[PDB]
Amino acid sequence: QDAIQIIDENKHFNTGILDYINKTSPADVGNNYHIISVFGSQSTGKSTLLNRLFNTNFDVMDELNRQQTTKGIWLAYSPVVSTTLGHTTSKSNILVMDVEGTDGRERGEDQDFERKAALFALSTSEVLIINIWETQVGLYQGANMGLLKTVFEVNLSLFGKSKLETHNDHKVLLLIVIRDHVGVTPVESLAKTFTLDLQNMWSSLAKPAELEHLQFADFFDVTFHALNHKVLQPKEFGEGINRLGDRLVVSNELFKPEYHHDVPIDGWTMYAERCWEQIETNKDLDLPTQQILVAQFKCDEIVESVFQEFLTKYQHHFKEVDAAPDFEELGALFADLRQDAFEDYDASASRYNKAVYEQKRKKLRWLINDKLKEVFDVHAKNLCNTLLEKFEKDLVALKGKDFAVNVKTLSTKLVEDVNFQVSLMSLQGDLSLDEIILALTKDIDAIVAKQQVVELNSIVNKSVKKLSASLSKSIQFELGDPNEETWDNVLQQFKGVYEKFGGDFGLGTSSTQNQQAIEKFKFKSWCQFYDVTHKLISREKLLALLQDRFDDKFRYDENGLPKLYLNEQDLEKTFAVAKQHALQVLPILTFAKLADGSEIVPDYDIFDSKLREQFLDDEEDHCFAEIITEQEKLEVLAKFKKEVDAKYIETKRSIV
Amino acid sequence: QDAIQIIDENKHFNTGILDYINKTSPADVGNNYHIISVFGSQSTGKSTLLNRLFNTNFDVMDELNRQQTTKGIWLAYSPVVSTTLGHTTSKSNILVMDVEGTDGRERGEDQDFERKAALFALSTSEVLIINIWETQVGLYQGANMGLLKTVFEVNLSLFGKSKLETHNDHKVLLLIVIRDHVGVTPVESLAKTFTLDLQNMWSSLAKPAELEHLQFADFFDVTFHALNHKVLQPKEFGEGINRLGDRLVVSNELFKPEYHHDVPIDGWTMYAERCWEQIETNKDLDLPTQQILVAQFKCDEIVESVFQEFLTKYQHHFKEVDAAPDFEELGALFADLRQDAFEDYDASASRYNKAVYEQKRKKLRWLINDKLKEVFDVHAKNLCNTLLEKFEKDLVALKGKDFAVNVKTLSTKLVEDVNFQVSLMSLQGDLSLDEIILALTKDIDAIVAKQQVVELNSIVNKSVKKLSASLSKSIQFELGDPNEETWDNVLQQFKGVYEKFGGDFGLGTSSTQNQQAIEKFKFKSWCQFYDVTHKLISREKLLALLQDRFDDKFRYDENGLPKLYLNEQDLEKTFAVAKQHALQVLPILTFAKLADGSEIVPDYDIFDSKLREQFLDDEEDHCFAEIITEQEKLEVLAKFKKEVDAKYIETKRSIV
Ligand SMILES: Nc1nc2c(ncn2[C@@H]2O[C@H](COP(=O)(O)OP(=O)(O)NP(=O)(O)O)[C@@H](O)[C@H]2O)c(=O)[nH]1
Ligand SMILES: Nc1nc2c(ncn2[C@@H]2O[C@H](COP(=O)(O)OP(=O)(O)NP(=O)(O)O)[C@@H](O)[C@H]2O)c(=O)[nH]1
Ligand SMILES: [Mg+2]
Ligand SMILES: [Mg+2]
Repeated sequence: QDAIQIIDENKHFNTGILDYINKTSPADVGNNYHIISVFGSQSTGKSTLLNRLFNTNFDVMDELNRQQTTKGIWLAYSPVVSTTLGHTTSKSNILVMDVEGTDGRERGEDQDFERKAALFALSTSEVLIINIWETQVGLYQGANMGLLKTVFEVNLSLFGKSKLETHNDHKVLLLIVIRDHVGVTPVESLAKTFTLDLQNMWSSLAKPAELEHLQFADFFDVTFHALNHKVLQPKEFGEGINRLGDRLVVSNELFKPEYHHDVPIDGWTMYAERCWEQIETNKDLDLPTQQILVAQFKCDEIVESVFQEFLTKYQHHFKEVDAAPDFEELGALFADLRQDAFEDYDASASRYNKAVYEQKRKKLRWLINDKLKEVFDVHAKNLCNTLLEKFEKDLVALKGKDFAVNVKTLSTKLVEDVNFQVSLMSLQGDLSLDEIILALTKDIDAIVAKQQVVELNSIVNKSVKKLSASLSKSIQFELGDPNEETWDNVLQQFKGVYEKFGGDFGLGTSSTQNQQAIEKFKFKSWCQFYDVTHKLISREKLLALLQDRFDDKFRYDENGLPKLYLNEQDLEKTFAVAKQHALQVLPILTFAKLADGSEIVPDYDIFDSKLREQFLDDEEDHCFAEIITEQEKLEVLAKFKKEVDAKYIETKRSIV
Repeated sequence: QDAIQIIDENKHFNTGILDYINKTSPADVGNNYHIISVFGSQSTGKSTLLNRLFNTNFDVMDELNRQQTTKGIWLAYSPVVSTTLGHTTSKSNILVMDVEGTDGRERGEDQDFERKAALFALSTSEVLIINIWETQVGLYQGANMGLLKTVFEVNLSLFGKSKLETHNDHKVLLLIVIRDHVGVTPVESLAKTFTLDLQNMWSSLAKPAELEHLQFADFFDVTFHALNHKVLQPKEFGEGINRLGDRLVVSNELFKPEYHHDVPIDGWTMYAERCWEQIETNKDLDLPTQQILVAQFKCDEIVESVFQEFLTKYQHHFKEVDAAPDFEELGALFADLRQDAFEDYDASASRYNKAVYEQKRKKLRWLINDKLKEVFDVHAKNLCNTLLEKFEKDLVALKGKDFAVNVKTLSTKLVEDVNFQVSLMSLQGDLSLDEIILALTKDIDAIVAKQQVVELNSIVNKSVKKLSASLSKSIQFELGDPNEETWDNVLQQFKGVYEKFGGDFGLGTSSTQNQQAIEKFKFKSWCQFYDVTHKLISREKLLALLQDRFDDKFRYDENGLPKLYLNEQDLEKTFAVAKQHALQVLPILTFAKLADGSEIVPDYDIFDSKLREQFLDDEEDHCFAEIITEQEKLEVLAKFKKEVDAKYIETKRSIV
């Protein structure tokens, strides 16, 4: 017949509870019992009253030292209820829970466990006695109104939902008993106060909106019972209790079915543990206490001040973007700014909790790093764009001079360059270079790519100038001796240097495109080839072509000698030599051919402007090798004679 | 003989205090008085005890309703001190201050004014009575230990410094009187508790480091006096008081000189007001109360959770940089992310204070804007670089085609382009474009500047090709008739087109440099001029120059006829015609001149490589107009005859 702690100081809900309850009462407890408990400030004579109203045996404080006595929560079976008729047994089994008192000492700061044990009780009991001293009544934290708001609050947030399902719910009785009541002030007056206090507490709690409509009466009954001074009025104490004894068993006005959640005790013993789990570790209840709470707000106050003492002192160094930047001047002046602030902050918050102080210092640190990274980022990008120009120039300055072997060194040295120059400002690596260096590389590789296409096309364009050169030249040089083997010693160079285009670049491959450097090149050659022809040999240069050959015999002789004539027989003999010596190369070059009497074709369908501007036409195809149209063709031999026979009989004047 | 409120409820320190004090005591108060005051929880019978120990007339609560009675702070002059000898006058004037009680109701939440009035008292009084009920003793906020820590704390922070200057300081008496003391528990036991409580309170307060060494005893004396129940033990109440009456006047063990800060009352009446100002509005004291404090931490808890429910849900959409970006896909998916979070946060904190809830919602907003601006900034820059390439190409594609009139439209349309394309993502302008658009312009103006120099130099380079052209041509065309007026019809074009260089550009000025486009140009002409000469006319082309003229008579006749000879007289007559018809242009062109027989000079000191590569030499200056050196000069007339007289008598073979 000793009690047990359902829950011990350090929160362990108890196993043998169900067991225990049954081993006390010889009867079978069914849906036949009540659950009653006590709440209040430490040493208000709670255990005392449970021992005296029911007839339990909890421990009470011996009056030698005013100290905490109940620890955790306890449960006992009431043998009998003290009443005016003396001792009385009851119908139902009355199970009583004695809670450790709220407040004072020992646990003076951390109201963790008092918020919790209170709520357990509030949540598990049909009747809750709120045991206050009459003198605490008009008080706030004296009346405990602060640990109340909360419990009732987390109560509603946590179990308020279970309603509207209609029982036989937890309506619960708030049976608020005033202690050491002298009598001067009528309990009815005390009652009006503490209910108003309870009503007030109610409009105050935070309420999930489904229940924003819910009132305190909906969840809760209140009633009051005053006791006289136990020490100075011992008789009128005992009678006051008795009177309360009668209240709950005799009158039977106190327990009602609304509070009994209506299932057998094993049910309750499980329902408690469930509520206990949900309670023991709640978020809403999980709270650091004041010192901390208040050291948070205090340090946040100091930050905004020290930081606003930082801002407009930076609106001043940096409202103007520095004209003459130095990265040692900057980085150092950064440190200084941030030094100033720390000490000032530290001269105001090294008082408070270290951890909070510390946490709120790092908050300050990074508030200012971020205002410094704006500035640093500006000059970081200015430096880069500048440095990047040089570099681009640098690449251009070198002009095909072993590209990739110069991409390596210069690009390397630039990245290195910034990573040194900037890091002088990174405040100890506080400010990062990672994203800058990254954005550099990207801008680097952007350049080479665009300068690579320029070195790629310059290489082609200057490969088509040591080709239109030795090409358009050995067109003529061979032509001082019209041969079977003209084109034999012409394409055997037109293709002796046509091939050595690829592999010589030195740049960096763009390998498929390194490959496509050629199919512009070869298309271009196959287009200058035709352009040399249609320019080197046309109507005009054609009419001329006669005398070029015509006159190295028609008027010179033997060993480079001007031809000395004899009879009209040595004059009328070296004239028909010319009537063919005017026509004897043309068969080699009427439509330009090879050495095998077959037509020359272009590698591409060209005159078509749909293949044209991939590299920058009549009926059949204004033929490729058609140097001269069939009509301008003999518009040369409509003037073969006009001037050549103007020289045979027209210079027959001499022999005269 | 009524009291006055030195300070009223709403903090107004009182003017007529000094006045008042003197009008009570008929004697002159000098350094002859004490200042005594009371502190404690509401309705602990404080005013009652001041009325009874001194013999004042403060108001007391009528016992009908338990409510607040003292408002603000009051001061009265004690007529006499109740003692065991009855009523007793004292030597010094005893001035008593009655404070409104701490806690409960009315002002239930805001402990602003109770922190303050307490401190005033703590700071201004030689003796402070801490009036607690015996039952509050082992309590915490019951014993008021919470408003204590603070006051003592802000006390030390605010006046602790004034020490070490050695007086006659404010040591102050903590005269702590226990009320309704039944007797069961020995006051000496109660005393040990509440001093330990006071000592504890002391190690707890935040202490500026100069005073980190300071103890509670250094600043403070404590002593205790218990009173019996006033209502139930009226006699033993009165005797208890008396006993205390004796304590302070008779025994005279209670006031001591250490507490009296030792200056005339007018001094005190000023010293109070000073302390009052410093107190009335203190930062350290300025505190919002719990509800708020606790709604701050609660919402911060929710942020980190809703935000960490945001982060790694973004580590997931954006760990990969999107391959196929769409700015409507993005901006919308941004909104969504931020929508999710708000509602979740709002489903957890719409409970708490709006303002805090609201403030901590904007904190959440911008926490996520900043994680979204990273992403947005990436795609913002990708889009730009791309768009910028096209643009650069675009500029190149146009090639001198009315530059500035095309800078206008394209640049305009690009800026517009991004400002539309990006703004689709700016979440309602939440994310700013200001810095992007700015960085665009800079990159735009960087391009034109670099492409302007390319159009500037291409213009020059292609202005020096319609010059080396019609120039190097009308060198010869004139030369088919060597004249007095050769150079008259040569520079009158060499300078007929030399001038029309500037004003035709169309680009955009770079006006001083638009001007400097020319001084490359004119230096280049003054360098191709010499290069045409030293190439068009040199040792080789020279040897040749003879026959060019030599053969249009030495062998042709009259009307383009090959010269029919007669006697050796018509053969030995048109030979000396050539001995000068080989030399008759040279006087026009030995050193190349004008029409006035004076030397031609270059506009610049040229062969010098120190003026050279601003645009890309013997003894005197390897003379400018020195087409041929004095030695190669007649190395032409060491071969004038070698071949020309090889044709006069060498082709005397014919007439044979
Ligand atoms: N003046 C007075 N004293 C009382 C009254 N009731 C009990 N006491 C005494 O006050 C002390 C309180 O002991 P107890 O009843 O154990 O207090 P409690 O509420 O259990 N506090 P806790 O368990 O939190 O430590 C006891 O010594 C008891 O004798 C009362 O109504 N008036
Ligand atoms: N039981 C008890 N009652 C007391 C005692 N002293 C005074 N009272 C009664 O308690 C009530 C307190 O009134 P008062 O003395 O004005 O209280 P107070 O400390 O001025 N509070 P406040 O001024 O803050 O409103 C009075 O009605 C008085 O009769 C005491 O020692 N024990
Ligand atoms: Mg107990
Ligand atoms: Mg009062």
